[PDB]
Amino acid sequence: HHWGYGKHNGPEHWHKDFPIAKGERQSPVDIDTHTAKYDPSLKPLSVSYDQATSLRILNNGHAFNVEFDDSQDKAVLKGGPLDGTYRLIQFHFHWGSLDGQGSEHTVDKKKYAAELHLVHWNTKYGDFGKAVQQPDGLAVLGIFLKVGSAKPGLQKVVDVLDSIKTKGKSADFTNFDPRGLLPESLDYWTYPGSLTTPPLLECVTWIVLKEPISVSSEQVLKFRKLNFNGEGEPEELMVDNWRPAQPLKNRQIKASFK
Ligand SMILES: C[C@@]12CCC[C@H]1[C@@H]1CCc3cc(OS(N)(=O)=O)ccc3[C@H]1CC2
Ligand SMILES: [Zn+2]
Repeated sequence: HHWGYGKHNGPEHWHKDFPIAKGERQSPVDIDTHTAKYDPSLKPLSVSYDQATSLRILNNGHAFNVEFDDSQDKAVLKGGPLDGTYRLIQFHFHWGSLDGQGSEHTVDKKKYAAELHLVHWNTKYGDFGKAVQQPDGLAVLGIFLKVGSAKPGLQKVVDVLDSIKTKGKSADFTNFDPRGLLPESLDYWTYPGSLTTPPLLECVTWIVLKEPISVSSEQVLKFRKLNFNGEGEPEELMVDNWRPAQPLKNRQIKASFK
């Protein structure tokens, strides 16, 4: 009886195995745009993905992860609210059963169709596993998806999903350029939080871009054909793999822009 997104093992149950679920810096949160304060001391984000080397795509039973070779200092996030350099390890999405829901963060309670997370680890901790044990170990860049025009840079991801339908399937996925998933603007909100799935570790500086990307209805429909289950198990569509907004508690959301 492992965690997931259903009635019996979903977000409202997670605290039993992972008590930090009710902790002081849980994610996601609602971003109240009027209360978020402009912080003129924040720097522009530096997203340097020119040398990013993707390796593989994996259905892990909750989402699909596009994994990167992080053995060298290549694809890095720095600047913004961050001290030091954070290395890209994977990206993944959260999405809905319908276009009206799917994002984890919300903006004045608005839910987007999906949300992309580019996960990076602080190089001062040497590797990913050690970084998640630290309060500044990860930086996750969050990008909202709305349904409209297709995102051409997403289609290579969409087309490989047929080959990783079920939990535990992976496929080679080289030479994928994550710069094709970014909006024009790097205006962002930032706050201290957590992983949004178990083990819910409070190790993340969240950087959430204001500008959504547009993807087509057909692109997101293909996300919804994936399966939570393994091959030869009852088919459970991989939809609504988002955690709802959590209490903000004693935190401030800062804006990079006026
Ligand atoms: C803690 C860990 C090692 C043991 C288990 C591992 C978890 C699994 C769940 C998870 C979900 C995420 O999604 S998100 N949405 O927070 O970016 C991002 C990262 C991890 C990793 C990080 C590394
Ligand atoms: Zn995520």
